[PDB]
Amino acid sequence: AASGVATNTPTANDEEYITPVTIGGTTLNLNFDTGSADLWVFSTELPASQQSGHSVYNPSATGKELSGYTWSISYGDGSSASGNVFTDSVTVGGVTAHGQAVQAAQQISAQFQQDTNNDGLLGLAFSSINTVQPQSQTTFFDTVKSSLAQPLFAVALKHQQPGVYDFGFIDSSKYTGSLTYTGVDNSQGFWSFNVDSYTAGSQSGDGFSGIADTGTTLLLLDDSVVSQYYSQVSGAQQDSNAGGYVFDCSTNLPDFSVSISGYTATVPGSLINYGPSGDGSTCLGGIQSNSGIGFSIFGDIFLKSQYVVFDSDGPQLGFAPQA
Amino acid sequence: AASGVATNTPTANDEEYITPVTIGGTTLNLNFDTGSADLWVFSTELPASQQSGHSVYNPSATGKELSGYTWSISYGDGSSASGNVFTDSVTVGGVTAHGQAVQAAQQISAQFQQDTNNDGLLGLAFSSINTVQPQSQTTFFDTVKSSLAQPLFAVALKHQQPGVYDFGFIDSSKYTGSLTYTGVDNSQGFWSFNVDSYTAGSQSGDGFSGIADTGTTLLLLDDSVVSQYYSQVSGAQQDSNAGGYVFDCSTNLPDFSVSISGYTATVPGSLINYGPSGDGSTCLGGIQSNSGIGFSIFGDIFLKSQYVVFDSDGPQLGFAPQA
Ligand SMILES: COC(=O)[C@H](Cc1ccccc1)OP(=O)([O-])[C@@H]1Cc2ccc3cccc(c3c2)CC(=O)N[C@@H](C(C)C)C(=O)N1
Ligand SMILES: COC(=O)[C@H](Cc1ccccc1)OP(=O)([O-])[C@@H]1Cc2ccc3cccc(c3c2)CC(=O)N[C@@H](C(C)C)C(=O)N1
Ligand SMILES: *[C@H]1O[C@H](CO)[C@@H](O)[C@H](O)[C@@H]1O
Ligand SMILES: *[C@H]1O[C@H](CO)[C@@H](O)[C@H](O)[C@@H]1O
Ligand SMILES: *[C@H]1O[C@H](CO)[C@@H](O)[C@H](O)[C@@H]1O
Ligand SMILES: *[C@H]1O[C@H](CO)[C@@H](O)[C@H](O)[C@@H]1O
Repeated sequence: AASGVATNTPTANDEEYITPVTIGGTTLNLNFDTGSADLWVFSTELPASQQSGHSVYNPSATGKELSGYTWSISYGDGSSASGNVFTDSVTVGGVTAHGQAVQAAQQISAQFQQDTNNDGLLGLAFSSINTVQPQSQTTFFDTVKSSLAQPLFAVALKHQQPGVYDFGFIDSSKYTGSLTYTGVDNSQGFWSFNVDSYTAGSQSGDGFSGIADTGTTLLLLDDSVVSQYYSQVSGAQQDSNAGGYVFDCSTNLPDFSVSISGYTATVPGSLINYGPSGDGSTCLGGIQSNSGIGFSIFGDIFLKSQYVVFDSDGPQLGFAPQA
Repeated sequence: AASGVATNTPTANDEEYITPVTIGGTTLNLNFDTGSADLWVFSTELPASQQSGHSVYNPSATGKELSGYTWSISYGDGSSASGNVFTDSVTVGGVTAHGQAVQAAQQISAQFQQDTNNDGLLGLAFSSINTVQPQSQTTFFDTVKSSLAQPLFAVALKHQQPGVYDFGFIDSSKYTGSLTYTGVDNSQGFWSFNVDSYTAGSQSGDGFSGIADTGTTLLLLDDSVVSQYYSQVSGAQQDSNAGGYVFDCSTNLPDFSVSISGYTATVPGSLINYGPSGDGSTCLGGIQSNSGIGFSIFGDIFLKSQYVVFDSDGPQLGFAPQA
């Protein structure tokens, strides 16, 4: 049976985490995203000017084209990308998926062009939400899942240090104590789970649902919860240039936690100071608005505090404090 | 319980069929498409120049916005469209879906801009393939299905005459004899069914699968089957300007049939003469290539010969010769 450890590395301020992936023999630095079921890459089909500053997939040499197939993704921030599809060999952490669908980019919007830190995204959400037309494809994980020793992956994202994606086994040295599991609702293709309550500093409130999403930088919560959190942060104010609420970098931030199946997942206030806001001399808050969507996005700020097991058996998520 | 009859009308040469749909009180002429799960419309969010020659949805007056939601579709011909989403009242054949998701167009490609015959598409495929992000929406049919007298719809497309979409009941006067049912595989979100064999004129061959797709003008089959068909048509030759194989308009075309669960669905040769090719003095063939996709597209050319029941119970498709 297979397993492997793929090492991830955060970019500045942990805006994203990149992990190398060898496709048809070329290694690309991809953003692993548990909130997406697409594996899309910068490719030789983009205009040459858009290829600059990236490693790019060249399908002509090794890929098998799925003639007539397309893909396209659109985000609420206004970003988008689209293209065609080839199958190829895709290796992550020493685990190879043969015949894996690779969505080659033909078009990408400004946000993607501007980020030279990654060459695309590798999706780890459920395959039911893969965007390939006319017949959807399986994610890297779903492709290799039955070959793994256990049909799961796990992740340790860290603050300014390398982390791991463990495929096919659990590394118990990556957390303190025992894992606590909770059921996953995959009906929207996400690793969605329920929280029974939250505590934002001095205030506690009702539970809600959310999704474990490595592809989102911050922890996105309902506006009401965000307001209660920042009401406790002296001088906090919104700055749309920065991304939301910002505050003096020396501020002592409250912790934020959620109760999941009896386990308290605590994000220490230190991890809620994302870093320099990039708009003068303030720091950006790790907690921000989910913009009214009615469910929470447990992005990197939250994940940095935990080791999280994504188990297809259930399916279910396991959590414990990161060690 | 509800039911209703929506009348469809073919454009020139039956290139598509349009059916009126009232959205937030504005009536738009939509292309009903059993091969899509999206209900997308030209809207006031398009550039004004792109709105010309169309009726357009104005969400400001009646729609409820799903903030942060997007949609985007990409086709193998290179067409595409994308936008945002609102829920609104959508009435088809006197049957109203309250709170139906309406995908307002913000961007549309040339093929859509150029066709002033429709104001968008109303999808009737399974909701599992709806493209709305971050949470997919239900089609008009899935929205109203449990309110209907029976959870099915049926369609009679005709050559140069008005036809119907029957919602919630079967009109037995629309076909000869009794319906024959066959099981549907909805795993790719399509009304996919199996054929046991086909007969292209003087040649018969092995079975295959395909999808009942009102949104495709022609009958698309494997290249091998297309070649065998046209090998029997004197003077047939491909013309990429026209869309594929063309031939003298007076040619006597062979029939084409498929065996489905013991019922023979025959498309008479008369219906295989699509019409003027629009490239000099030849006519376009109703049968063309599926471009290597490995499954057949039972588009309008085929559907014009049958009455077809799309029954969610099973699910299953019923067929009989159109009356
Ligand atoms: C449809 O599912 C998504 O798009 C999934 C899950 C989701 C669902 C709803 C709300 C938010 C997230 O997002 P994702 O694939 O992880 C998606 C990945 C992604 C795509 C383009 C981006 C462009 C600029 C910046 C970021 C991007 C991230 C950083 C960022 O965290 N952006 C968030 C937004 C929400 C601040 C984001 O769009 N993240
Ligand atoms: C993902 O599902 C589709 O796109 C579904 C089903 C499908 C699947 C695979 C092959 C063909 C069809 O197609 P549809 O929604 O019915 C889709 C609807 C559609 C969309 C844009 C179009 C632009 C120009 C011309 C047509 C269009 C039809 C006429 C035409 O028949 N076009 C075919 C091609 C195939 C000749 C077509 O793209 N049709
Ligand atoms: C992950 O687990 C597999 C199977 O148990 C090992 O073979 C592999 O080397 C790694 O430790
Ligand atoms: C990626 O790199 C890390 C850190 O060197 C290793 O621990 C991991 O196994 C993988 O090689
Ligand atoms: C369709 O069927 C319904 C329910 O049987 C009728 O009420 C309707 O008027 C139409 O004939
Ligand atoms: C659409 O129009 C047809 C033809 O007039 C009717 O038969 C149908 O019931 C609907 O009104």
